[PDB]
Amino acid sequence: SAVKAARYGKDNVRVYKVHKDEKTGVQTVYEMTVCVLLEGEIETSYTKADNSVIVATDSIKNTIYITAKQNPVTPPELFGSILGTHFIEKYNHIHAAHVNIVCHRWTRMDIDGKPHPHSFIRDSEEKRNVQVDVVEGKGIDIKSSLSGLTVLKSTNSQFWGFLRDEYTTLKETWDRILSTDVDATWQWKNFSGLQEVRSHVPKFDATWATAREVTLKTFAEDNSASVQATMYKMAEQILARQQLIETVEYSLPNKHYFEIDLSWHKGLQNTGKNAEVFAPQSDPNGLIKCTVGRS
Amino acid sequence: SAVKAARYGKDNVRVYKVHKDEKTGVQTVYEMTVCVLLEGEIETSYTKADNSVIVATDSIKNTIYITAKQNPVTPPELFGSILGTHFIEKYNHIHAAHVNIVCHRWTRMDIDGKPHPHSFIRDSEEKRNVQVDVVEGKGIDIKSSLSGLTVLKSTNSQFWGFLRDEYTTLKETWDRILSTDVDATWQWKNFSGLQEVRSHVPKFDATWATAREVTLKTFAEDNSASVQATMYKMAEQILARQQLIETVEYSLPNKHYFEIDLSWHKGLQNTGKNAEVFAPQSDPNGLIKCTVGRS
Amino acid sequence: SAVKAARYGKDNVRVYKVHKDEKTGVQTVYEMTVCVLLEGEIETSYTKADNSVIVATDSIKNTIYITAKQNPVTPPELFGSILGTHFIEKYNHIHAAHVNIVCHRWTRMDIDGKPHPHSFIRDSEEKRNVQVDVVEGKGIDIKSSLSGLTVLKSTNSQFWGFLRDEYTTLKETWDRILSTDVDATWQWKNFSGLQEVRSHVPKFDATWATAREVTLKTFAEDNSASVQATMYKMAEQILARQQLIETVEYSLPNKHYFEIDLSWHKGLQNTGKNAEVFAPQSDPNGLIKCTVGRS
Amino acid sequence: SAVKAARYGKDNVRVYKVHKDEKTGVQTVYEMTVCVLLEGEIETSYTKADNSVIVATDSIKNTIYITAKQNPVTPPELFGSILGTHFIEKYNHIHAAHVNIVCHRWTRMDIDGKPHPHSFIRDSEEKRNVQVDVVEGKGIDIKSSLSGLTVLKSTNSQFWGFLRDEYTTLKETWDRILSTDVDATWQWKNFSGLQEVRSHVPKFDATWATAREVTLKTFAEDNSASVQATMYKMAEQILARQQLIETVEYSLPNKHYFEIDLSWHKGLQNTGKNAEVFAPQSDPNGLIKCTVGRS
Ligand SMILES: O=C1NC(=O)NC(C(=O)O)N1
Ligand SMILES: O=C1NC(=O)NC(C(=O)O)N1
Ligand SMILES: O=C1NC(=O)NC(C(=O)O)N1
Ligand SMILES: O=C1NC(=O)NC(C(=O)O)N1
Repeated sequence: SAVKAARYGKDNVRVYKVHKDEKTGVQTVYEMTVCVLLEGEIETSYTKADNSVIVATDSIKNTIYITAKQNPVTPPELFGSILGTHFIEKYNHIHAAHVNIVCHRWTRMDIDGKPHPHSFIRDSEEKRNVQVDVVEGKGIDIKSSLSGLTVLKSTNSQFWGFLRDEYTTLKETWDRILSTDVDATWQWKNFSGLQEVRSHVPKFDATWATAREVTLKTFAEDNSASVQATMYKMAEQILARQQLIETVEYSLPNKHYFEIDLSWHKGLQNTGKNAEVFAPQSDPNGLIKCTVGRS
Repeated sequence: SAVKAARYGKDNVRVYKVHKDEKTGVQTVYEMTVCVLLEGEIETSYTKADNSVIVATDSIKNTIYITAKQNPVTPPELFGSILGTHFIEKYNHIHAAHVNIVCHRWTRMDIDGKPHPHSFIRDSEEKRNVQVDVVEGKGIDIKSSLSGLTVLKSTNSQFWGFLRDEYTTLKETWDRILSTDVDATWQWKNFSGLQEVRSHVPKFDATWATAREVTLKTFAEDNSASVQATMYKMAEQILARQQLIETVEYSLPNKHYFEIDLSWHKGLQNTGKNAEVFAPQSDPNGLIKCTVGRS
Repeated sequence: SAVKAARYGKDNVRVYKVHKDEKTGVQTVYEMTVCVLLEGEIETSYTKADNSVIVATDSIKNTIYITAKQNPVTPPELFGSILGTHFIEKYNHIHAAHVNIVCHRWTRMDIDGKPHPHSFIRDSEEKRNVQVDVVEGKGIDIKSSLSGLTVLKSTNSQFWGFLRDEYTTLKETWDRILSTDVDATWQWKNFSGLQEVRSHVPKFDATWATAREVTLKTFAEDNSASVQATMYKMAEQILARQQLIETVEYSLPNKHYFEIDLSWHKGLQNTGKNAEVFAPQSDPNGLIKCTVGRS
Repeated sequence: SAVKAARYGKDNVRVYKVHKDEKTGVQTVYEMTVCVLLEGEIETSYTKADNSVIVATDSIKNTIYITAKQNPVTPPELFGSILGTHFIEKYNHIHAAHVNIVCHRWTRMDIDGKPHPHSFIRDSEEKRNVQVDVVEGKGIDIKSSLSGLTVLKSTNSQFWGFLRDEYTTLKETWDRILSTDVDATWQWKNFSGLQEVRSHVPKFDATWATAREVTLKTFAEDNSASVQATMYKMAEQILARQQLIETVEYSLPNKHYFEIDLSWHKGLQNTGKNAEVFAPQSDPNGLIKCTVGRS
């Protein structure tokens, strides 16, 4: 037997950083959860009990805090690239670092119509994430994403004209509720190294904002023919707006809300045009994915 | 042996209702999770296998959907009072109904700076709840609450002057991070029945809004001496603003964010006035409660 | 406004303790999650910012670890009584301590048909809990429980003869699946103090074992007429077997498994006597409770 | 823009099946959660709103129940292969089916030392899973796994001799607690089709049992030099025992239990050889992976 692949590191490292503007007294907080996994010439730690090649996972944890102390933690694409580059430069035998960062929302509170200098609210569980793979001699590959964005539209979703055979009971519809949790990922062109990532810093937050805006507007305005059709429209637009993105991937559940026939009770009408009360279904759910790239 | 107490019913009943304004085309959605438990002359179902006295839990589920079809579901205090009153009036042997409702946020989306007519976003996991106990001959007792409101302030929290003895290691501080998930409950004066609850309908949403506003403003502006002191200030204010509330209860965790001493590494300064990077602690957490009433 | 009630302390304190038999080399581990909340003459910490009366929650955390180091942590009823008594004896102004302990399973592994001396497995998420309220001048009240015991029987559950009216659609049945998560609590006679709790030490583990055994056997062997009827039989038996218990409370969900009519597809028969494939329902669920005491 | 990849289907489909032996009266239950995603010539559903090529996700849900009614659901490797093969044979334009099955434990109860004919207990949250990819013209690739197996050993784990540099604070140790949740996956040789999968049916349950047994025994008996070294020993053994497995992958967290220095309190000794009480850490955690194949 032989080691075909191996990676190891520290997961679930929670990190908070505050920035204090001495001029204005305004404070800004950042909170993330980080995972770093390393690869390299470490097979002997598995096969021969040779710990000499192992940077202890505790040390990886320390390195993340030290790196956050000495560098900006935003945009996360930059922080992740700095953190991953550190390992491959510092340790001769480590050849790849895989950094995953989940950014948690701490949105400044507005009190009396004015932004508060040091108070924040967690407005939803939506995350902004990055995955950064730093591989010696192969540059830096960054996948940015938003996830946990839960939306619902109560009309302007249709689903008819699908294949009907002996396994089909679903009735065609011209008006249904559509609700989903959006997971959208945009993969950047490969970067040659940290200098190149730094040169594009401003594009990261701007592209995240565009991705979010396009997702929301398209969902709200599309008279959806299917989840498939609506998600493709979102992906098309993001690619058109940022040339440095190579592909856009969406993964969307179709969280069903079923009509409830109440006609058995005093002829109450609650279906079709008269539907008012519905039963949200926790499971099962449709799951629709697609990856869109350039012609 | 004897039955000392018994209640039974249906939990986790998810309900969605849409309201469609034919004039404007604007749609508004409501989504809740409801639990109804009944009490009454039902002991024989437990002791003698006498199902004749049991309204099946499946029937309770049906009743919730039928009630939501025929009545307004907002404010939840009213819907809960209607639903609980139904059981005690309909069934001679049922003498109390306990209704708990959790309201989920579906906030209208703004697209291009304008409110969309039928698209919504789940902005955070904060809930608005009610507990309504309808007891034959004893009126309607309603406890309203908000929960899952997660906030953080990065300065203007202190904690010094506490008791120090041989179990104490905590250092006094004049500047710490304070973060908590707010659970606040306001208990209304007992109502004589549905007519009285209807007469106060407008106060329910208004009191929820006030409770939320006071909580946020007080948290943001108080130079907190302890969690105890800050929560009492919130409760005082809510009682002063709504005479029909008898008591206000707060339950607040103190979610710790620890300094990280990095001085072992090249003398890096990250404590006290130089603290920038902190380690959020998932557990343990302080838990502070209080119930405030009128003198 | 005035403080009507107040309690505060530390929650989610995870504690592990190992016992090492030097003779045999056998090691035994215990892992729990503890919460301690105190009450007493502490109102001024809320109303006047007087921290002098506050034992910091950090100190409560320290006390739990110190107490576990100096005393046995099993049975949890004893540990909880020792921990709660400590606070009311140590601090003159603290008059009640409320201790909740959740015990996690670490079951010794059997390797090659022999018990291993120091290796353990978490066999299910079932917990053994205690709630201990130590109140100055009023002794020690202990509620012991098991929770998270999930079972299913595939036949020998019936439900017919219930009330039928215009809200009823449920068909009577003489053969259904019954599945539930058992939460069972037995409340002990009030104890005068620690000496009395110590005198009954052996009864705690034995009563937990009996409660579990009776629950499982009754569930398995009863040709259930309803969840109500089956749970009463369990409670009756536990009360008959331990005179020092005053009441037994059960809270049971009825987790539904629905038949699936497949007759639309090539006349497939999957209902009634031919039912083989069912759809487990995540929600809603029945919730049935009862508290049984002595005549 | 173009569609680079696309797959869609139904997730979280809960399925229960009971087998009733008419001879013995013994009943056996199976409960799983299934996900099926399809790929094929479906791009136009995304790009042109052409639903004619879409088998609705609701129909996929129906197909799973119909398939479970007509075929054995165990071993899951067989059921998954049958289910995936159905889609590629039935629909000319569907060229790959991806089936993921999570099997939930329902272990027969022993009542009075005898196995009960129709009562079951969920003994832990450990799962047995399969991932089956059926691709037209490329056979059937099956990855089998166990996950959620949580274990702890209180001694006989060491960690010393690792790399020490300016980022290192971890002290070397010759005696620490090791606790992890085991995720182990064995990938079978590619099968040419359903006939070949059927020919190896008996090997599936046997290989799962061996994988579990080897994992537990190795964890219990290895005087572990690191998580890396111990996991490699497990993987080596599984490969040696089943020739039809090509690779074995393990992913193990290192869930830390920290010593608590109590010497500040009356010189209490709770570290090193005197450590009895430890603080389990919820996060961060080490995460160690490896994939082992044949020389
Ligand atoms: O493939 C599908 N796409 C959708 O938008 N809806 C469904 C459905 O099953 O309802 N299925
Ligand atoms: O009782 C307490 N109140 C607080 O506000 N903080 C603490 C603490 O332990 O930090 N304890
Ligand atoms: O009260 C009830 N008891 C039961 O055992 N079953 C039901 C039911 O609704 O199925 N309801
Ligand atoms: O790589 C590592 N392997 C281990 O077994 N332990 C550690 C550790 O950080 O404790 N790190």
